[PDB]
Amino acid sequence: AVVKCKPTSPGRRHVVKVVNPELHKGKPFAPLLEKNSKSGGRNNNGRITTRHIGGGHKQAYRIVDFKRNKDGIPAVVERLEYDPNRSANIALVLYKDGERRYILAPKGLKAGDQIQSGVDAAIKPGNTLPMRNIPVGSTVHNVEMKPGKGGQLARSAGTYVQIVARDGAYVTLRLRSGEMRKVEADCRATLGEVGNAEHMLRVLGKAGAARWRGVRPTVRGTAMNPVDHPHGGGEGRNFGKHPVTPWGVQTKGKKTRSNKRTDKFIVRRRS
RNA sequence: UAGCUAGUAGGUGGGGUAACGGCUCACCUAGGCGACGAUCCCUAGCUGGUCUGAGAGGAUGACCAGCCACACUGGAACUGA
RNA sequence: GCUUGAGUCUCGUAGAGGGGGGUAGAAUUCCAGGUGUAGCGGUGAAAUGCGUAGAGAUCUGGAGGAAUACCGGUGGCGAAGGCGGCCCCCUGGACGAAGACUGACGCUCAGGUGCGAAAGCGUGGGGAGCAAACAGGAUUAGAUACCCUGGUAGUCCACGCCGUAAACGAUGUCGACUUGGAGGUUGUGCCCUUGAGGCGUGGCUUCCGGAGCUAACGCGUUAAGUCGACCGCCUGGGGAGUACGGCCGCAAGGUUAAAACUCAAAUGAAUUGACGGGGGCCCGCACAAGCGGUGGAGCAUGUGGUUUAAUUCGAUGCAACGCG
RNA sequence: CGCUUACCACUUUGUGAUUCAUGACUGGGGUGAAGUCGUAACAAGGUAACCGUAGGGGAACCUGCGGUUGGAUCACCUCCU
RNA sequence: AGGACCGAACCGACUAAUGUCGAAAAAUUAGCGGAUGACUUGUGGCUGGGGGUGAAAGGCCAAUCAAACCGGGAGAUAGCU
RNA sequence: GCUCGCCGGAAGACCAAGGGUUCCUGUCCAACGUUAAUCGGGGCAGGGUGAGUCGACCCCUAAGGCGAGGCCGAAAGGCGUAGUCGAUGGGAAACAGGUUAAUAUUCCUGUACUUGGUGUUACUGCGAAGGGGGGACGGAGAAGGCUAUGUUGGCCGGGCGACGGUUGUCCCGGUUUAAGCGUGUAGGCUGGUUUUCCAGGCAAAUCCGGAAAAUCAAGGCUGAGGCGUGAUGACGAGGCACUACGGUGCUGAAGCAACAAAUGCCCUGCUUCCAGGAAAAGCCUCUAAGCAUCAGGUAACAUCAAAUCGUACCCCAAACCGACACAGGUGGUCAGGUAGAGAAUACCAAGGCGCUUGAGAGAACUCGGGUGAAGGAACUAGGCAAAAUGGUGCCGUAACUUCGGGAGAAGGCACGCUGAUAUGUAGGUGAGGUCCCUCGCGGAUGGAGCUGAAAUCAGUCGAAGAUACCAGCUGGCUGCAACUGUUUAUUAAAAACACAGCACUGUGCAAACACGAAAGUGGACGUAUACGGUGUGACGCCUGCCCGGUGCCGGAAGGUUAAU
RNA sequence: AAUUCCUUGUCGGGUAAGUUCCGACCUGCACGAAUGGCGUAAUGAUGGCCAGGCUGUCUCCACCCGAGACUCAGUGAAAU
RNA sequence: CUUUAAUGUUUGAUGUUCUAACGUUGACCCGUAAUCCGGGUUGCGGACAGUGUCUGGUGGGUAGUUUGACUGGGGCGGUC
RNA sequence: CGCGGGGUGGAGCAGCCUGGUAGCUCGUCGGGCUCAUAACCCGAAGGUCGUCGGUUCAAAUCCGGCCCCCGCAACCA
RNA sequence: AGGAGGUAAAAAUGUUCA
Repeated sequence: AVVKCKPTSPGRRHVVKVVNPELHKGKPFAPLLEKNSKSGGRNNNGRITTRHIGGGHKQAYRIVDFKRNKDGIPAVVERLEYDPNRSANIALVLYKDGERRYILAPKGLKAGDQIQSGVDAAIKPGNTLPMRNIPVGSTVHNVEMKPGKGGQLARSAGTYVQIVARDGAYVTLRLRSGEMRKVEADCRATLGEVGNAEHMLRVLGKAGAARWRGVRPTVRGTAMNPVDHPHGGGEGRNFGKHPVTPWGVQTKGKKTRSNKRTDKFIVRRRS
């Protein structure tokens, strides 16, 4: 649901919490947890490559099965857990032979529903099967790119890809950006949109809300001296320069897509 | 102008006034008034009557007289039937 | 106590009454593929725009959202707003038939409570078509309009909020009584259904009109007719349905509701005309059908204007200008 | 008698309510000599008007949505026995 | 529940005086701010000189910063003292 | 040695870090100490640090480092797999008392305990760098049960006292006791058990997971503390006894009860919210390749072993860091009495100190403070500074508002002590007696004792009852920024930065972007409800006109046009 | 006006007296709509103004208590 | 000469297809208990992408530097 | 510097590839349409076709060569 | 009689009294 907090204190006034009481309030499933040390946006050289990242609360990586290669084995969803690594929810699904795994939670999924993988599965939210078996025009998610790589597209909350058309081995996909990209037909895909579609409407309210989220303070360009940023300088809010990045690269209108090897799959660019 | 009152609604004992009485205290009860208009504000002395109008009413309350109220302003009290 | 008031029970009747859940078809837009070529699109004309990067046209297939062609009817249901492809499920009210039953339980109603077109707002989805604002193209004296190309909010959905409308037959609700004809819609009874039926008894409604009423227009058995019961509202026009305060509302505002001042009209109906890019019929060198000319040239002449000591005055759309 | 206890008016202090005048300036309105730009309603008012509402605009108004009539005109050309 | 309130430890450092060859190469004294959080802190790591880091002052990087320090070019150059 | 004064959530008592003999004794006074100095953190000599249980080493990992081959790079070198190091983290085991000039959970007495080796006896299947469980974990808040500790009483010992009283409801002192073992409690967690079967656990599996039946309802696990034992032991006030006069020797009563009660423990709990909360080994358990008259494993018992290094002293400071015997800084543990909400504060206990120049004087002037006639901001750049307000309970409280606030708004009343209500109430805790019981640390019942608010009335004392320390000045108008927060360490704390929110724009994953010659990493084990950049900066009403210049996006026909 | 030069603009309020302050007028040297405009409860060791209280801030200082200053004894600098 | 039509031919290009170069930050196996890496099957791309040499353009991201003198001080103007 | 391109009423600009025609609009005079104004509808001054030499029956055009604007790339006294 | 398909681009103001 959408909880709108009461302004009993400034900074709590605008906060909008999103509760999902179907979530498992207990502890996570131990056999699928591994350490996830934070980086701080620093590479091997130690230099901070990406800024505004670091600090925040400690979390643990939950191994989510994106591959979904359990062909011919039914599975029943036990419960819905909270995965801090995503923007969506994950479900601890149990197989008939006793194997437990974590899969991305689709929209219409409850604690106790039946799913399965392979080209046998009926078109029902949760089931995975190659796109050469999936009806043209249906709504899917967690789409693979290389037949067996794992699943790349549509992985955020309430995000889905719509299988537009099929030309032999190629499948036209209207992505979330409004960009149509062709993909090999032997790629696995999962039916149904990703759940927790209300993750977007959540507001943070507090400045420190983003601080434990992981984000650090971002300083604007016109608040620094010229040696630090191309905008900088000034004796009182002067700009007179064309909007750039901290490295002279033009921003606010400048396509920097330099691929050329993947242009062969793009039908329509983002519009 | 929609809730108003807290000796305020009542009873009991004492007291007190020429006399009944919260008139006034002590104690107990928690009600009393209120849309058939309380409280709040503004306004004005009431009437017998008068001017007018066919009646019904409207306006008004100077002159005479009856009743109430005041005595520069506010409070208290005496004398005396 | 009774029963003609009112209500309940049994069997049925018709239906866009309402709520929720699935689904179908045509059309429109977008997309993938094949085919194929200089226009397409649009208009009063035209252009922006779309297109030789190959659209539009055409065929096959897919995805979506909204509304439900014909049946459809001044036909039906509902208190009103309003509501229709199809089916399921839950549910409301009215109506008819034959009897019984309670025995005035009735009607209205300031306050109060609820619903309540569209527009709008909040939260989150959806977003084809359409479409404020806006960009562009025409047009125009200007066009921040009518017109054309696109297009955001909105239009749709779920939960709350708003509570306004020419929310209007501009006609409150209830009951009694009061000549009829022409249709629609829906029960029931009797008779030979002896043939697309005939005669009555009820609910709903449309049209034309008598008595009567009304200022008139017209209403007229569903009344503005004749009476009785309850409630609301009005007191010349503007100021003003605005100000101040309260109350409700997130906001936009809504509701309740003045004074000063100012004017002597404001307003309705109907009547005689005139006008109209209203209409019908008819008429004239009005047009159309042709001929001969004016305007350009010189001249004769009139007039305005200019000039002048004065260049008399009058006429000065058609109806002044070879006129006095 | 004095002292004193209680009641006690005038009066002082802090904070509310309501109401009467005044107040630089300002919104809108009414009245008033034949101003100015546009021409908005009145016929079908040359985009029918108007009611509600949202948005826009020097100004009347313009625009969408829905609703009402307190809006007009339905005569002439191609097919059929 | 709270980047919630008051207020020690703790962290910070707004005002004034003192001090200024000081007790101290920014402290003391009396008061101040935060004080369940974007908090504070110990121990151990990582990022480096035209580079690091920076809730961004051109602040900080060992009492040194508009480009650290150590050594080397180098006895730089100095029309100046 | 006797008074006196200060700290007492430190100026006390102990560890780590860091120092490095500063520790103890004798002796010495030149230098050192801001003075003298027979004194000393100074000079000289000698003595002193004792561990299977403490820590480190050790076993195992984190951040991160190195890194066989490898990949990459002019060389150096960088990155990195397997591995291997790396604590501030996880993992076995001891407490009390005595004792020295100086050391002690280390030595001595008493009483235990843990992990391995060897051997014997009785049984039995054991066995990997492999699998599973466990280890193993977040913030906040509330409640209950105890303990450390404290107070009172009883009891025991002593005294009855240099100025009035004091054999009494009197006064001072003490009333201390662990680890281990047994019990298994308050309370908390989970349904056990048996059989069959399986695409799961890189192979196997009886261990884990899963799917069906049966039987019965409890069993198992965890667990502070209490009570017994440890302990007719130690310790113990005070006597008894000789003194190098410092202390040693000897002996030795009570040693219980009641209440209050932690921030300690149960709690690595329970509830709730969300930002969703290390890894590995030790331990337990099932097996593979194999190994079985073996070997090993479980259990009992005997014996042996448990090494090496540190250990002194300082540790909120004259011993560390500040050049100093420096008014500065320095993590963690314990933390009593009275009043009080409290770790504030005030005065004290334990304990430690009087800060290493003093003696006189009492001037101006300076610093740190006390008080003030009348006035009350007239001072001044400005109410700077001082002054004043200051507590609990109750009453009462506006404009405005995001309806939470504003607000402790402002402004008022009562506060001490004594007695009564009541030989201390409400409340709290709670033995004995009694009853029952699946019998224990049980449940009800029962109520002595102990402890103890607050409220009301009456009386009384002073000028003043929150009397000290402690402890808001308030109200009105307004600019800026929303608010918490951050910053110029050492002249600027703000209106500057950040901020949640909003918008544009980039990015389809070998993503954009960034560090890097490169590989490779970060972005992200994320994937458009995501991530980067830039601007603005809650929230409300909004956000107009201009595409010429510049950048950017898109379309290339044409002109010009590099290398070739 | 954190912006207005001319200027202490002009009017009204506050004071006996107001170059500051508060409410307006527009003559905007040279505001202006995300280098955001305009409002805004709360918050602020913030800027400006006022009133009450309060006081040695001041009128105008006075006295007193301590640490120095002064004298004696020991030690014994520095800038120049 | 202008303008056009068919063929051959000369080049620049474009379109499509193919697999062997090359790519592979897809799956599977081995080296090996090892997500680096190498090799082997296979799939998808595919003469692209990427890299070297030359070259046009862009470029304050970065670097080295210039930025006159006289002057009744300097700056402005003016002058040489 | 050498390949291009472009010059014509008082300003804006087709005829230029096709040699035979100096035009299309708004501004200043009037005139028509109205009841009058406005709007609208039309005719009307005026350009050495940059100048100059010259192939042709005839020149803005195709041709030449030079002054003069604007477009990138060229320039080491 | 009973019912259908198709049919009009542009043209504003009126200086006031009587």
